[PDB]
Amino acid sequence: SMTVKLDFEECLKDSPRFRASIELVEAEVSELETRLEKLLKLGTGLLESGRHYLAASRAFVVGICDLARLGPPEPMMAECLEKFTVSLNHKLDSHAELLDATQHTLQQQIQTLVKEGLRGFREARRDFWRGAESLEAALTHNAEVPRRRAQEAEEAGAALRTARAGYRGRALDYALQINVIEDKRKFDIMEFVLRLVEAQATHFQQGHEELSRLSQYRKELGAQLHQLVLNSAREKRDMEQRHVLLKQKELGGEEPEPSLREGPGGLVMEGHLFKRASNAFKTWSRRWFTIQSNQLVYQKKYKDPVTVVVDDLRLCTVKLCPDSERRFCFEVVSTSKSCLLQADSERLLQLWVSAVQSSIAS
Amino acid sequence: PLGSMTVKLDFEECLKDSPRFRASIELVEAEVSELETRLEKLLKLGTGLLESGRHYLAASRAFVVGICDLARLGPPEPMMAECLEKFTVSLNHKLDSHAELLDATQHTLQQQIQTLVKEGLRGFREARRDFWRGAESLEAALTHNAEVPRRRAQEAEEAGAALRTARAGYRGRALDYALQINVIEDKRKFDIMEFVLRLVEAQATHFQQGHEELSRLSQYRKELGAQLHQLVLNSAREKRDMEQRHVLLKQKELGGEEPEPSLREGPGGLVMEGHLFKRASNAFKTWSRRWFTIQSNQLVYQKKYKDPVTVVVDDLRLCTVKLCPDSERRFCFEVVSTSKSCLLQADSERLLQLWVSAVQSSIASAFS
Repeated sequence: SMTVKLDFEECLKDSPRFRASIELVEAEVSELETRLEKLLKLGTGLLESGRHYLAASRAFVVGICDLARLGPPEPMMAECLEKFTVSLNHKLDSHAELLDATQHTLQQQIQTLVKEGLRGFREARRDFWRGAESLEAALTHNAEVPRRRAQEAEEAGAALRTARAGYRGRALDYALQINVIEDKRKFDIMEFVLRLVEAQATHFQQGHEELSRLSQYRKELGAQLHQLVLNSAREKRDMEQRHVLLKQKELGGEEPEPSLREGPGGLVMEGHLFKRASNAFKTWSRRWFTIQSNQLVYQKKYKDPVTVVVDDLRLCTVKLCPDSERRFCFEVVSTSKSCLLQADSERLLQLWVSAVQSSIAS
Repeated sequence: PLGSMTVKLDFEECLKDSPRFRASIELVEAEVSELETRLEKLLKLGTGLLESGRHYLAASRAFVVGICDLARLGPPEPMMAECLEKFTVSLNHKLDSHAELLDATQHTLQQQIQTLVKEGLRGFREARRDFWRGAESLEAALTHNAEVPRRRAQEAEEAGAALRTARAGYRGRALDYALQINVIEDKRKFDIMEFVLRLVEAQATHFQQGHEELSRLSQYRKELGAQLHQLVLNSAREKRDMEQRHVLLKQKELGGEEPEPSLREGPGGLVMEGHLFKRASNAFKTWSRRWFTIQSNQLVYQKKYKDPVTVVVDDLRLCTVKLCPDSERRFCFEVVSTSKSCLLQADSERLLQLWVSAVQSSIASAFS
């Protein structure tokens, strides 16, 4: 609305316009301080959330390596993490440098401006208003002194003289400080924004050149992956076809037939049998039995401690049970102990019994 | 090809329905379940990344809004406006490209990782259920078989045939399962690699978009950097000129003199202006200092720069001026017109004599 008029002419004149000019400058510096401090506040916001973001990204790339760590070592997957994961980390480190550079201009341009950069202004402002107060006292005093008996008048004029000389110096100093911060405001803001831009450019250039050096590896991997996905789909089709022929022609539902094998340490055979418990419930249950080293043992699951049902199989005999309720029953009879077993078929029965018959041979 | 979740699966052990076969199925299930866990942990890490990223972009946008805020202050300058215009758009651009980057990152999390853990594992989970349903049916067919009575040759017939179909089903389902275990072994490697490839592509777009825009800005940056270093030199040169001047003003000039009212400007001839004390004119008793102007055939005064001018002498042709070396205050003089009278007081002897002959000269002049 108004033009500031703060040249030595208007200063020495001490006009209402000079006064209004000082008030205007004081208004626009006060908003300068408020708007620099808020930008520092927003600068803290940007930096604190930037660092959190980069920490999360860092933790994300680690998650990726943890994921791929599963399964066997696969050279192609490992070369892929080796190149890309160092590459994703590099962008995060370069981003961190960007936030550092951002912090640095905030301190170097903006923060010093509201602090040390405005000190001369605040001082001269202070000394000027101090001078305006004492001049306004000297003018009225020199005015209200009657003549009718006066030498305090003589001393009022000399006092007015020193208040004018003083006020004039302070108005000039203050005007000079105002011109200086006018220029400093301009260059410090423009250099501030130019440094933010130059730090973006360093960041985008480092990133873009590292990604560009991978351009070749990236296309070759894409070509590879797409071909592998196709080979896999074909291989899955083959398997599924084989499985159909297997189930329609070759599998069937015959009970497995444990083979009598000559192990190291005697005849070995393993296979499922039903067995009767020795407690009073006499519950029949299915177990995995093993004939090995002249012992008959069973387990429920793999790596279970064996229960030894027969101590020494060369102290026993084997018989059918024509006097039990369920089919395919047989008994292994030791000295004091006895054990009841059952096979799933007549075939399985005979196979097991001559297997035990044989493991009785010494 | 190579085995790995398939390395342990043994078709002979499956046909024997052996405990080692059962164990090898349980180990694959532990591996897939750990695969699910790590996939799930990755999604959650992705959420943390995305939510953090968005909050960071938002804080950044507000930082850029703050920069403009700051720069709109003060007397406007086209160099500053050009500066703020090019750069705030360019900084905002980087945030948009970055927002695009977070979008893409989320898109590949969804299509590769989240789709793997939900739908990608569906075949595995269905074949697993069918395999264990097969196991249970076998198991019931075996006990049922084992329990059929001595001379029930008919029920023996039926239990046997139910067992046979239960066994073949069991083996069929183990194969379907084996199949799905291979499939999942392949998805695992291809989908994670494709995922990481796509994060990289998304980075390259972002970095290429940011880099290109900033290079187009490159001569302007180097030119602005030049102009800026220039302005800071000028400003040092001018500041030295002003200190030189002020040292001259303090030294060369005043003994402490009041400003002498100044003559200036051509609005209706020349103008004269300066401070005077004025008694307010009805026995009020108030010596009030105001800024008087002789202007356009009038003597006028103001308190403030803004203040509408209040007229003291409507027409200088119709007024008189007279010294008052007889009054109670030093350096007084009076201005009378048809309607107004005004007692006026200067600050010194010399100003008194400046303002009165000034008025007389204004009076004589305006008859021209």
